[PDB]
Amino acid sequence: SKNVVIYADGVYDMLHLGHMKQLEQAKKLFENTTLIVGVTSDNETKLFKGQVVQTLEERTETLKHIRWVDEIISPCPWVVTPEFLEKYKIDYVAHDDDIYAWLKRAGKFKATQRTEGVSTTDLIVRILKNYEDY
Amino acid sequence: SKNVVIYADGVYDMLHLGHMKQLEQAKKLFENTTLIVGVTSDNETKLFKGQVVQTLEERTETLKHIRWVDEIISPCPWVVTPEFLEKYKIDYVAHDDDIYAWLKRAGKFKATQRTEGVSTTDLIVRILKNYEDY
Ligand SMILES: OB(O)c1ccccn1
Ligand SMILES: OB(O)c1ccccn1
Repeated sequence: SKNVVIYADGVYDMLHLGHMKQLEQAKKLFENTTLIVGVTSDNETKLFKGQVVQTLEERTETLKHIRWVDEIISPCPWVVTPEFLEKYKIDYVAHDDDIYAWLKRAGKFKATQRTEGVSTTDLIVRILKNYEDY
Repeated sequence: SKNVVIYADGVYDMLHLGHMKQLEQAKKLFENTTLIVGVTSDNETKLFKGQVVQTLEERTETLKHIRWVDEIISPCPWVVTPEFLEKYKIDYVAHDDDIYAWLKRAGKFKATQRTEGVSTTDLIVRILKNYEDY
C-alpha cells in the first residue's frame, strides 16, 4: 500500500549474483518500497572486516547499475544508529542473521539470505580447475 | 518521442562494470527505448569465441539484475539476421566497432564503447599484487 523505506548496507566488494539476490529480496519485502543501499568506506572496512579489493568509488559505481537500488549512501556509517534511521526516514533495515537486537526490539529488522557458491572468487576457482594438478 | 527498440548482444561472461556501462549506453541512445539483450549459447560461444566460464543460465540470471535491461533473449542467435530484427521489431543494433555492414546500410547500427581495465579478471590481478614476487 504505502511506500516503505528499506535500508541495506554492506561492502559490496566485487559485486556478484549473491549480492544482487540479497538486494532484490530487500527491495521486494513490501509491495511499494524505496531501497537505500549503504556502501562502507575503505578505511573502516579494512579496520573492522579485512581486505577490500575495490575502492569506495568503484563499489558504488557498480551498485548504481543494479535495478533494485533506489538510492545509495556512499560512504555509509559503519554502525546504524536510531538517529541515522530518523534522518533518512528508514522503516526497516534489511540484513541477514546481538548488534541488531535494538532493531528487532523496534520492529525495524527484516531478514534476508545469502546464496553460497555464486561469488566472484568462486568463479576463479572454476577457471583453474581446467588446469589439472598434473 | 516514440519508443525505440534497441538490441545488444554478447557473451556477458563474468559481468562487470564495463558490460554494465555498455548496456547503459545502448539503453540511453534515445529518450524512450526498450533494450533487448541477447545472450549467446554455450556451444556457439566456445566454438567461435573461446572459453566461457559461466553457463548460459548464470550469465542470463545475472543480466536480469541490471537496471538497463528490459528484455533478454536467451539463448540468442549467434548471427543477427534481417528476419531476426523483423521478428522482434528491433530498430537499432547497439554494438562497439565488416559483418555489420548491412546494419549500417539499413541505418540500424549504433556504436557503443568499451571501458578497458574494469574487468573481473583485472580485479584478480589487483589482488595478487599484494603478494610480491619475493
Ligand atoms: O559488511 B558488513 O558486515 C557491514 C559492516 C558495517 C556496516 C554494514 N555492513
Ligand atoms: O561476443 B560476441 O563477439 C558475439 C558473438 C555472436 C553474437 C553476438 N556477440
